[PDB]
Amino acid sequence: ALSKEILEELQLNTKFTEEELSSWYQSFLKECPSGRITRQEFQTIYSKFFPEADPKAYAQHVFRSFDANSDGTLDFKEYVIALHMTSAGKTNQKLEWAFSLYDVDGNGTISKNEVLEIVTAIFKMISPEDTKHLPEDENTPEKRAAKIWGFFGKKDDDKLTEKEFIEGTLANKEILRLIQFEPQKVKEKLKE
Ligand SMILES: [Ca+2]
Ligand code: NA
Repeated sequence: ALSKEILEELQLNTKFTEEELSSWYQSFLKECPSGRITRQEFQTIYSKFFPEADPKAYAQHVFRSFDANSDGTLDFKEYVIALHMTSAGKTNQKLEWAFSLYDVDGNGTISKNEVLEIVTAIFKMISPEDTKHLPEDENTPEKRAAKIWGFFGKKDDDKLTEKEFIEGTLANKEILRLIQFEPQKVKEKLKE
């Protein structure tokens, strides 16, 4: 079963009860009997549930951000939190995690190329139809990433720190809009 400690972390990021999480876990074990889900299996979830998208890159990056020990798997806890990160809960409490998403190589700072990589992965989550609710100045990943880097006041070779990333995503709501990683929130912003 689930340790009381894991259950304690799964309510900072979910609102399911202990019994509910345990039932999901039992079902998880039938499909993933090692208690681990691989990157390809995780990607398959996203490919299935985002049919209008090309979600492979996005799902790979989300997976990476949660594979804390880099063993190529997520355990149940990490998988539950990952799904919730992409799909549930309020945005502002996710900003620290978002730093780990954007810091692709895990070296502790974000580079311009890393912003482009993640912006591109998220951009591919936008449907064909919604891709024309895109303003001209924001209609390619290159343009969106360029704007983000500009809002951070950065030169090409500069490194963006965690301190600055959190400040900017809290304070500048245009940075927030552009770095947004939940596909439904990206979609709703494009329409609204
Ligand atoms: Ca980095
Ligand atoms: Na892992």
